This record gives sequence, structure tokens and C-alpha cells, in this order.
Amino acid sequence: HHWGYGKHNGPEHWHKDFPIAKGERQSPVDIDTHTAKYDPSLKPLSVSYDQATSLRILNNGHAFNVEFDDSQDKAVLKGGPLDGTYRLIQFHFHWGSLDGQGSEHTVDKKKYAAELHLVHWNTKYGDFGKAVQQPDGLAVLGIFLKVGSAKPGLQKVVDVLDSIKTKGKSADFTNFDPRGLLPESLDYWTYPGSLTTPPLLECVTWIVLKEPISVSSEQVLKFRKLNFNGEGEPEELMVDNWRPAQPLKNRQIKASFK
Ligand SMILES: O=C(O)/C=C/c1ccc(Cl)cc1Cl
Ligand code: NA
Ligand SMILES: [Zn+2]
Repeated sequence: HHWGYGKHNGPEHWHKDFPIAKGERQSPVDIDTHTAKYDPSLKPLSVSYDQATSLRILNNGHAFNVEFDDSQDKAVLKGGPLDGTYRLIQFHFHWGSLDGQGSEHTVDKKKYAAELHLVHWNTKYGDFGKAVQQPDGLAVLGIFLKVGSAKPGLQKVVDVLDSIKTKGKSADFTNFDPRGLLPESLDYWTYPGSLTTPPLLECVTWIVLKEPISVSSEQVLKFRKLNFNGEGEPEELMVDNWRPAQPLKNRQIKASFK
């Protein structure tokens, strides 16, 4: 498959190879704050990242992934809407060419400059490939980025991007603490959805944080210097690698906060 974000291979084309693109629980969605309902049954969200073990950062031609050792429970997400234990496997971002676009989820139709996805899988299914075949296989923690003050916890990521400029390049990325990417508040919205890239599988419990993090202009500018293309190929800047909001259909978005 040769999907991407251009006119000829972008989100409007994906359904031809991945018909679930037009399915009943696709992501992202617009979060209407005036219709999302507070759910008092939601348990506390538990982000347990103290023993996180990062390994590598990779430009995969769509975004860049920071990968983690998920062979044991070392960085997990629990609580909230979740039952059981979800292991952190990787995180990545989606971002824009302009500061007013880049996020996948929107809030009352507002776009943010970027969106962070921390991807976790349900350990009851044994490995990630099995988990993505289950309706409760994944939990993705989504965090909005707005342009303002620099995010110190993001700078080590920014610092290494020159070493993975093109598709297929990877670099060591051990001893990175993903706790430095979180906002102060863990207030969230949650709804059942999908992967936002092919194969678009409907296996995700989305947990989208209310509070955006701030990153600096220079930090997001360095995201935009990455390339979709491989080394030696014509340069295509890696920007606007986001899917737009999809129909909510038969779903309710719940809020953890009043
Ligand atoms: O978070 C995203 O934007 C896409 C994630 C993703 C895309 C493809 C596969 Cl096979 C698995 C995952 Cl977690
Ligand atoms: Na299992
Ligand atoms: Zn993503």
C-alpha cells in the first residue's frame, strides 16, 4: 500500500484500500464540549511511566516514532475508561504547515498546531499485533500542542530530528522520559474510535487530554524540516500529516471533568 497525505494518496483515497475508513467508529472526531457529558463513573486515570524504557526514534515516512521496550510492564496506562493494563509501545506526532492546523482531533472545531499520540496496547492480548485486532486492544493518549513557551521535555526529541531527516532513518533514543511531554492536568475526554492512519482499525479507546501543552515556534519549525521522502529522493517536507475529523455516528464522548 502507498498511502500518504497528498492530493493523490491522502485521506480521501484511503477507503479504496481500507474500506473501514468509512466505518462506524472512525477517528479523529470533533469534540463538541457542549454535548460531551461528564461521566461520574470514570475511575481516576493512572499514567505510570517511571520505568519507561525508550529505545529508538524512526522516520517511517508518515511521522516519526519514538519506540519503547514493551516486553514487560514498564510504562503503562490504567484507570479512566480502561479495564486492565495497557503497555506503552510508542509515541508520535501529527502537525501542520501553519500554526492554526495540525491536530487530528478538534475541540469545538478548533485545530491545534499539532497532536501527540502515546500508543498503548492491552496486555491481555499478549502482543501488539493481536491487540490491534480487538475492539478494546489499544488506548491512545492524545495531547494537543499549541505554540507558546518551549516544552523542555520535548527538546531532546527536537535535538535528534536532524539525524532522522528522511524516510527509513533511525537513531538511538534511549533514556527518554515521556513524563516530560504531559500537561499539568489529566482531565480528559474519551470515546471509542480507530487508528487515524491505515489500516484504520477500530481498536482504540481514545483518551484526549483537555489541557494542551505549549511548544515553542522553533520546536515546531524543526518538525516541519523533516522529510516524507527517502534519502536521495526529491525533497517533500513532512507537514500536514493529519487526518481530518470523521463522522461521530453512533458514539458519545464522555468527559472526566465537570
Ligand atoms: O496513531 C496513529 O496515528 C497511527 C497509529 C498506528 C498506525 C498503524 C498501525 Cl499498524 C498501528 C498504529 Cl498504533
Ligand atoms: Na495474551
Ligand atoms: Zn497518531
